[PDB]
Amino acid sequence: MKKIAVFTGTRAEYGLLYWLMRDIQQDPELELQILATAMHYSPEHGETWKTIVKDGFEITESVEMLLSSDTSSAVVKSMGVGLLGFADALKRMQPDVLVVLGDRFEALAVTQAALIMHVPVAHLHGGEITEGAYDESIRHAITKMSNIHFAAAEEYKKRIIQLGEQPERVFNVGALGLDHIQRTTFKSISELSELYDFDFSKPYFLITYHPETNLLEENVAPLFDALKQINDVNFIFSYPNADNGNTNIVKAMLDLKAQLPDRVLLVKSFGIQNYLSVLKNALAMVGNSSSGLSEAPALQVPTVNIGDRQKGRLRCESILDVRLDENEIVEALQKAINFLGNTSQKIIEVIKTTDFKKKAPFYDLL
Amino acid sequence: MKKIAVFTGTRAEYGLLYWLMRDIQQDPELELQILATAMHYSPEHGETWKTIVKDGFEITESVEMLLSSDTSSAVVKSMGVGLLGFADALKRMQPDVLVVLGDRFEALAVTQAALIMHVPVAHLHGGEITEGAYDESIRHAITKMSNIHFAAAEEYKKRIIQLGEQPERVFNVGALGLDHIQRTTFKSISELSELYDFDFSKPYFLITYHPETNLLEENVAPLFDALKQINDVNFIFSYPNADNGNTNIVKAMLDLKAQLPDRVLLVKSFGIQNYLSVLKNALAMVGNSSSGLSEAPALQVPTVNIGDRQKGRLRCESILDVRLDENEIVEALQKAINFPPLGLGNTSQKIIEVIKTTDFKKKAPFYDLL
Ligand SMILES: [Li+]
Ligand SMILES: [Li+]
Repeated sequence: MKKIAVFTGTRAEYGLLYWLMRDIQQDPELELQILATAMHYSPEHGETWKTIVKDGFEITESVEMLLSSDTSSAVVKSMGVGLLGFADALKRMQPDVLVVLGDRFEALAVTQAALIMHVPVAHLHGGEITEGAYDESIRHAITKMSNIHFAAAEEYKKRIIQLGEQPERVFNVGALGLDHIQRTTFKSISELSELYDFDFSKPYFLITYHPETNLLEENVAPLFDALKQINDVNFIFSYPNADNGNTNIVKAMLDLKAQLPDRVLLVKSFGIQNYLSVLKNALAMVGNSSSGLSEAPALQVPTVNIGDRQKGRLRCESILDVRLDENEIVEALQKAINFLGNTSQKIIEVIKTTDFKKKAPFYDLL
Repeated sequence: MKKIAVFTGTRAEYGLLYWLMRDIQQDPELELQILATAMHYSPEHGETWKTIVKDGFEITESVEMLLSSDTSSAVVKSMGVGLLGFADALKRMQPDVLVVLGDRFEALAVTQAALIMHVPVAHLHGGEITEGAYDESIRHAITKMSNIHFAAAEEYKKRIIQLGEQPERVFNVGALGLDHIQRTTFKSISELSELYDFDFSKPYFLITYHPETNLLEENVAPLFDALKQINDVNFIFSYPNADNGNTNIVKAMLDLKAQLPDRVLLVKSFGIQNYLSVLKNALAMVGNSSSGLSEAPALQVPTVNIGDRQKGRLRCESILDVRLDENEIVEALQKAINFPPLGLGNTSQKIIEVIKTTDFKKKAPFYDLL
């Protein structure tokens, strides 16, 4: 029986992975393993490992790794703690494949761990471009260390091939997180209001702003000063991720809460069912998260995308791109006030029927 | 003033980097820093960090990291110890540039540390192909996390560009290690004969067969049988480096020395200047060393490469590959006795020229081929 290990280091990536994990678990010919780490064990990010367990999954191996110091040197140390724990976790699990989604620093660490230990990596969401984050270069490094590739669009598949991956190892299966659109039940406004003790019947923005890590001196005051200028709208926040630079954003969020206690809801981390439900009923998805470029258009919610963290990803008409600039942000906010489904199944099929035990040779473009 | 930090994890890669380090040290507008780690602190290799200091360099930061173990799990642990140490080393050094060569796992670790910490990485020898366990993948991951790229040949530069690096960040400068050919004062036959008590004036082969770790059950019978048949030739060589199966070569050579004591010379470690001097006057370089695919061509000395340890390296006129097959080898030896792409050895100065005149503080945008 094939042991498919799924890596997860953040609530949001766990949300994207959910239906693959559920289907592997339900499949009698496959044994799900889970390696959970990074933000799932940090109290500052909600201790979201508890959500994995409550959803009915068994965490095969957990590795706590994040240092609390908010610095780039501490991020590198965290990656080192991660490698030290992954060494023993992968030794014990002995997975037949490790599924790795995305582009975060903990994903880079587990991928090179798996490579060194000859565990084949299946990589989801390669081939994409996010110029303003060091996730950009991480993503392509993870591609180069992975044996098989599940891309979300033909453009992205083509880039993975340009990177020198064999065409027969690259699969355009779509965006796995978008299977939630068909398979997950959404909560109503009344249910959200009871759950968060907050009136979701009043218009609101959903805001997620993460550190833009290639930006030298990030000052997020233009965003919060912009929000303070909008009247008769509530502000619902999720917390920034664990990249260096995030405590500055948390401070700004707490300050806004203190100034507007009845108009601000700070949620360390929504379950992705609740998250998608809150997103669906928002005036707009504000900030610089990838959900603004995927889930928000898919739910027909406008996106106010700020800065360069998402720069290079495919665009569409509902995306308002603006600089980290108070006047540009205010005006985009006002604009928003005034105006297929079987990816999991496809991935499992490929994994069941494809030999990707050995990294294929480099693919030169003739 | 600009702080150029050079990373080194092995004696061999230090030797390749040597003349770039000398030139940075000599240059009054460049401050050399050195981050030494990994195999330089291993007792089985004789603590080669001391060679760096004796060669006249100052080690700015040292990071012990390698675990005493042969497991792949312990390699991953070693890499984690490396990252923990590199975090504080880079924090203290405040390099304007980190120079990183090749594809070892400690080089992957320091490159991602520098990426996260916004230290621009200059990568040497990207775009090359050599199938080991995973050495190829690592090399390309390092490329993707580096800001500027110093390739040894045009085909390698073209592959780096295919990997999505901007053409204006990729430079064919040749192989830095070949600066040793251009800058060495070679020992003469007489000086070599006196130093090693052996007559170099008579024809000889310099072989270098390293323990080909991939070819397990390593039977070098067609290797040495292929040399006892060649008449009127002496056999000179150093020791094969420490891999999984060097004692099968330590004795396969010692076999031939007790058999032909005044026809075979076994050598300590030459050191680069004496090595190139011995190489320069050899009939041909045989074996599977990387020397065979760069240093011997640069000295107009024919090469007979054995096995596939050097597979993927660019071939040219001077080179003739053979199987580990007794007959195919001898045919190469016998009238190999009849007889530019990696540059001539000015690579260090080309690199420094580019570094002084190019802005590479940020990673350039991904380059889509049209
Ligand atoms: Li299953
Ligand atoms: Li200097």
